[PDB]
Amino acid sequence: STPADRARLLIKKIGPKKVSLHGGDYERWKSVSRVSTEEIDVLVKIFPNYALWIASGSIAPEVGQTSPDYDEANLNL
Amino acid sequence: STPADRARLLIKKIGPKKVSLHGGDYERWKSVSRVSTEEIDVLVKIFPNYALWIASGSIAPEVGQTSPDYDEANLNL
Repeated sequence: STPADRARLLIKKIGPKKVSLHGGDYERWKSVSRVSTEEIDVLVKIFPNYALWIASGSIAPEVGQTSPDYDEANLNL
Repeated sequence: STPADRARLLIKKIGPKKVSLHGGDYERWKSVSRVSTEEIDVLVKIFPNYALWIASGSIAPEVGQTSPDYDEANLNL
């Protein structure tokens, strides 16, 4: 996986409300769902806990850095 | 600062050798020094310890995530 793949996965999950609250352009967002640095900035704003995962594919819950799958998996635990 | 600003700072520091060893295109790299997702992938490959900082501006040395200034500041310590 690449930073673009992981960003795109998150982007597919977000709708216009969260995008616009964090300063992104939805019409670009909609078609991206290629990925730009702008989209990474907005994603980090929406999900500060996903910064490390977007960039590297790694997590570090020790410091609050997780993933969408980790957070879902960690709900009922 | 944005992810692009922090990537650009690193990009200015790297030359053709490290870029090409990690799969980037230097001619694009040279002019970037706007930033693309591709450049983030290569930067994370060159500096896996800078993934969190590029994406968010935060560090987490607890898990090996630092910054160029942190690493320099932590040399003689």
